[PDB]
Amino acid sequence: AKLEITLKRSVIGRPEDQRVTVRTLGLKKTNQTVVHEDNAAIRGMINKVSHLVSVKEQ
RNA sequence: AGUCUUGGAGGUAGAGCACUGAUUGGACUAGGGGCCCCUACCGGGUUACCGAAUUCAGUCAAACUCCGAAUGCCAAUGACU
Repeated sequence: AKLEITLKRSVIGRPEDQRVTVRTLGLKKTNQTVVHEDNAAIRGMINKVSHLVSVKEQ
């Protein structure tokens, strides 16, 4: 069940852990988009950084 | 490296008096210097003090603990980089 994750806010001014999580998710520029397969690990990652991310289930 | 699951040391935020104090509301007031009388007599009790207790709280503890989080630390398995 692929789902799309979009970076909606810049990372400038954020603590290091949130930046590392966002970078590990694959996002590198604002307004980027990427697809991943839905499981508990991805949901936890989204939960950590959710104010900088918009999730949509295609 | 980040995330998920499982395991593990810890005595703080809170709360509480089981322990130590703080103490006071005050008790508990012995028993004495002393007070009524002294003591011309020791003291009967206050003791107007000490302070042995003890009294039931109330709280109180940056150097009190029967109790105790959230997060952070230390290792193990899938994803993800």
